[PDB]
Amino acid sequence: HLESTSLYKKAGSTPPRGVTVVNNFDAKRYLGTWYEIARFDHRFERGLEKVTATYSLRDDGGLNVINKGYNPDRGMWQQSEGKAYFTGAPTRAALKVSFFGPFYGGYNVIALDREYRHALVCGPDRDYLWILSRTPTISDEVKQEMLAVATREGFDVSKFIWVQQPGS
Amino acid sequence: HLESTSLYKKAGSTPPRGVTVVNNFDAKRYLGTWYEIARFDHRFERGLEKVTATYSLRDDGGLNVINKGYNPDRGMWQQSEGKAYFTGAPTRAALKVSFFGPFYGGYNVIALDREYRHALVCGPDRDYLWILSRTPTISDEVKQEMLAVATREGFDVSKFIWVQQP
Ligand SMILES: CCCCCC/C=C\CCCCCCCCCC(=O)O
Repeated sequence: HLESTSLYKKAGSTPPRGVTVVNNFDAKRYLGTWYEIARFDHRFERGLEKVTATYSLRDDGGLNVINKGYNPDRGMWQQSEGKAYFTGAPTRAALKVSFFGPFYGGYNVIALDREYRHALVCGPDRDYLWILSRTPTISDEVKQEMLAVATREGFDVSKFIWVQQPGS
Repeated sequence: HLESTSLYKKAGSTPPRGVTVVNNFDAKRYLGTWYEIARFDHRFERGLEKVTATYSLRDDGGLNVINKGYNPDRGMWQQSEGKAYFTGAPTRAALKVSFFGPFYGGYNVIALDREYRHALVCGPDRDYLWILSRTPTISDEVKQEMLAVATREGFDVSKFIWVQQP
């Protein structure tokens, strides 16, 4: 049901002790739009609701990232653009991603269903975690499964902000 | 005349296709205060006037990077403090810089005069470019030479904001 993962470490890009990263990734199936179901309180997303990330393939082998979100304190939709690159083999879902301005950090897919509908992604340490989905809501069952992996990999899931989405 | 360079390419640190990076860098001569003559504008400097960049040696072999500017909207001076490390040899003027946690960006000196009076520095893509100078103004001749290198390395110099300086 879930993609295979294995313990993976790269200095400066993965959390202490390593995390189980997807090891038979197919980047083409990760393209397009994902909704941010949940995030930890990442400084560079603070305040934002209805967040999405949209990935597209670049000529240089990286991905373009378009981040979109609504700031309820301003009543305005916002957008930013980043880049993503594999740090190693493209079958390992370990990348570096520009999360703000020119500053790149680790982006590690630590759970992924085999149909590329739902994903658990962590950053370079345990202050950075996302649940992503092809739909604006997920089932309680999918929520439990993603949370279970996060807990297994040492994250405190009570740090999640459950992001406002259509139908949420 | 300008320092010699060699092509350096690494995704996440240099722009696509690589850029020519100074290859006989002597970091001690790069220390101290530089005026930001021009920047491509981005989030973390928008609206800033009278910007200086200040580099100092760290005990750990890195550089402290301070970026200071006057923010008219706040009516205050502000500064961000960061840490930069060479990604390779210390004679290659390519570094990685962080101002917040485990998030780093590429800093690449792509033109440098041999007396360390002016420099052209790019980030990890072609949205990031700076002209730095030991003096708050530069001559037309120096300005044109920097613009020519920028264009040579694929940058669009119409994106420059010419920063308010004394
Ligand atoms: C990677 C390019 C090197 C840039 C060097 C100098 C340019 C001006 C300084 C940029 C300041 C960056 C501040 C980052 C903000 C940290 C998170 C936050 O407080 O929101």
